[PDB]
Amino acid sequence: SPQPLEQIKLSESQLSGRVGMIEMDLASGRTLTAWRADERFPMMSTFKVVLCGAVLARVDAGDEQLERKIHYRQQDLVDYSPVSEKHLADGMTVGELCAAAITMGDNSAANLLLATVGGPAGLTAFLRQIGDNVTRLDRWETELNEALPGDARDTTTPASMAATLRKLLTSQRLSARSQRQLLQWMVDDRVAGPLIRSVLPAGWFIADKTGAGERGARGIVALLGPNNKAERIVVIYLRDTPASMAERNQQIAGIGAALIEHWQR
Ligand SMILES: OC[C@H]1O[C@H](O[C@H]2[C@H](O)[C@@H](O)[C@H](OCCCCCCC3CCCCC3)O[C@@H]2CO)[C@H](O)[C@@H](O)[C@@H]1O
Repeated sequence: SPQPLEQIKLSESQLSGRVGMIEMDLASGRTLTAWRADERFPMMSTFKVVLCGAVLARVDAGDEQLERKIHYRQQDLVDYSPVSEKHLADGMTVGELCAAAITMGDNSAANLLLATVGGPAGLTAFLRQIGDNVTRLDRWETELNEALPGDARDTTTPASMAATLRKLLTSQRLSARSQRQLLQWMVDDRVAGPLIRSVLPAGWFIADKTGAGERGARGIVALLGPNNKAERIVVIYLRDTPASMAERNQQIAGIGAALIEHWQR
């Protein structure tokens, strides 16, 4: 594979869409690769990591408990609820809801959690509180995945998302246990985690959260690194491309291949 930046460019050429990408050292925040890093892209389900970061903040403050069991109704369910639809009779704990939202892509679990933090407005306020003055959530699942051209709703920028993720995972804004919990949820992703490992060379660490929307919108926020270490944050978003999901997945994997082959930068 070619250099990272050259591969990213080839991806836009082949997809006819915009690609947004940031490669950042997790420990220090050093930005290695930045492409359309200040441009807006729909977050799609990747917003779920920020969501649970807000939940953990409430837990740290004593305003929430991951153990708290929430009982919900069938009418509360939205499209794609693989875990939540199985607990209409017994409910789910707040912690279980975050695990379902992040590791299984459960949309109803996400909406239930979003309510607890003040909805889209409440989460956006949380982002402003941690210094992210760009990212914004305006809608709920699944409407937030609409990805209309020129629509600023439910968007982030590669730079903002990378910085925010780093803040949640390492800045001590969240307690030690909470930072460890958020990290483990990403490590446990069952939607794309296993698939990615199946194609990663031995020795490479992966933790992630993916998303998919309309008009080709696709994205992934992850931790990646050799020697089984979460060395860098890699954020890649795609938008406005008519390409098949397979090819969009292939292009993102291709950018990853370029990083892997040319890691020392
Ligand atoms: O010399 C480097 C490596 O070259 C290949 O590895 C290939 C691998 O066979 C392929 O499956 C993958 O595709 C990409 C797999 C990663 C896809 C997800 C990447 C994510 C990471 C988080 C942010 C978004 C992208 O590319 C690599 C690099 O050429 C060899 O198989 C391996 O023995 C060797 O160590």
